[PDB]
Amino acid sequence: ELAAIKEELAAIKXELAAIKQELAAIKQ
Amino acid sequence: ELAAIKEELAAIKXELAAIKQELAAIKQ
Amino acid sequence: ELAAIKEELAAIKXELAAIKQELAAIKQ
Amino acid sequence: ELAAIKEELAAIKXELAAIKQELAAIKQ
Ligand SMILES: [Cu+2]
Ligand SMILES: [Cu+2]
Repeated sequence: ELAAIKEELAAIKXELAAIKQELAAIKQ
Repeated sequence: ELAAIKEELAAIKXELAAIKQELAAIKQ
Repeated sequence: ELAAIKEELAAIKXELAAIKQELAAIKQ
Repeated sequence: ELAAIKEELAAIKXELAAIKQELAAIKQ
């Protein structure tokens, strides 16, 4: 169960990093 | 409990994926 | 630790709901 | 492990809080 939680957390970071790129590319 | 946390994280992940795609649609 | 984890989750739901409220206003 | 997960969730919460503020700035 713990490994499956860390997998979900890793994918959330990916989404967060991708959302940050969209915000950093709208701003400029 | 860990399995329930996993499901909630998976829903948060899908939440961020929809948020990311909407920002892409707004910007384009 | 388990109760504090659920506290952090509930706060994530709040931010997610506020983010979608910002997205709906930007989309419109 | 649970204490580290709480840190990860607290950091994700702070990421979403910053995203919310950036979206508010974009909306204005
Ligand atoms: Cu299981
Ligand atoms: Cu603050």
